[PDB]
Amino acid sequence: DKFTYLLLQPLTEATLSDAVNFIVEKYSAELPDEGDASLVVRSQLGCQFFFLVTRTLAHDQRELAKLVQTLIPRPVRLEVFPGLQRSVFKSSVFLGHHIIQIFMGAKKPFQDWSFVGLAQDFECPWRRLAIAELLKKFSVSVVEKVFDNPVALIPQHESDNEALIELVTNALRFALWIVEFYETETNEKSIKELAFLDHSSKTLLIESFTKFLQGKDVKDQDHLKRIIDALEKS
Amino acid sequence: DKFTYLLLQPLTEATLSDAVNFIVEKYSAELPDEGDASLVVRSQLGCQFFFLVTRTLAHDQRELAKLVQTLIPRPVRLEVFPGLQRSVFKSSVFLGHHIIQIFMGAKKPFQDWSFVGLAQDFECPWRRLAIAELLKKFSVSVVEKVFDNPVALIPQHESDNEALIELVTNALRFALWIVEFYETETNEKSIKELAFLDHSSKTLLIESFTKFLQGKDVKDQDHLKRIIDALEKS
Repeated sequence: DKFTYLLLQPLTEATLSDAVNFIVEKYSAELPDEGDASLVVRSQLGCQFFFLVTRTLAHDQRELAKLVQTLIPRPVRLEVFPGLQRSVFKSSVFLGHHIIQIFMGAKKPFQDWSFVGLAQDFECPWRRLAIAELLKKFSVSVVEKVFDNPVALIPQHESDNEALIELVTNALRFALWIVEFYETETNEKSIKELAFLDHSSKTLLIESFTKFLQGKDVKDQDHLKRIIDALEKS
Repeated sequence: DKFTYLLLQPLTEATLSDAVNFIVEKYSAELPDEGDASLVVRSQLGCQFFFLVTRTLAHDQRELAKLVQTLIPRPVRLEVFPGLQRSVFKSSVFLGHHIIQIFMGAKKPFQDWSFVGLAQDFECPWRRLAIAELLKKFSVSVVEKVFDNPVALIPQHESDNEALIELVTNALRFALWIVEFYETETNEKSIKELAFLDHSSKTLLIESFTKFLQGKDVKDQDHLKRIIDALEKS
């Protein structure tokens, strides 16, 4: 009741904080117990945190997404963002937000990939693996039933909830493709993994990246050009 | 030198133990340090453990795969198998071994899915997520360069190393499909995600599962029949 009420409110820093605090209280109750049942509860609670992250990405409130990590006490943070996932959460949020907003039609401006550290993170294979792990968690958190009661991704968007989830999960799948086919974008096997993409989403990506690359650092322009080329060849 | 020598020896309980002990020593050196650099080292070391797991699966030594978890001290185990991954490692090893061996042509017998606890694990969405996370780790560990020096997946199999890795990663991708499309196997969108599969591997799966289901518990037979149906419709 109380929890469902929080989750249905308009997305604000206050409502996000109260929701996170509630999930943390449930998580904290499990920490002293190390049997399997507790691990299963904590897995589900983890997905509830990532549902809140993905919902803020989809509602174009990227600052609130980043904030979720801050609002979680460190002992819990160590389990919800294991290992290198803690370090690359900022980049994963940035990339997930960027691609979800392109899919939703947003006409920019997005921040520079080199400036925000995403370009550098891409250069490390272990950071690429951790970013992919987080993008996957964002996606599963809005597909699985993470709460025992249904909760629309975007507050007040009920009849169109399935449509929005479809769009957002397709966006996150493309964000995952960017990471997993870094510097192999136009290989035949890579292009085959774009078969899932609607033609209209593909065109929105092409148009967005064609504007984005203008004036950027040369290495970023080359990267974006490979992605555009792959989209046109698919 | 010493490490490369270990990794090139025939796979035995002794050689596996010595290899794990070496990686643990490197990991233990990182534990007191919590800056980003240490997290990156530990991510790579984690993938080295999973390379050893996948190599034992591919060499039909499933008992040695399970053993890797045992040979890792608990403080390290908490980071390498985070959260629920510790609980479902047994099932992930079982399923990964089963599917890799079908792809390699093995003519059985495999253990009963209900008897070994895999069927029960499938029933829980959070356990399904954790199994998928581990199957993905098995796959990336043999594709990425986890050691600074090249090391063939199967000792003495050098010229055919690329071929074996291709086969094993395709097998693990199909194991992942089984988990991620549990009880939605013959849906149109699910069948589209079988496009990656060679026709001959598809036939080997059909023949193997058709023998496997005989005499099994009815729920296991139904599950296997849905998988077979999906393969035939792809």
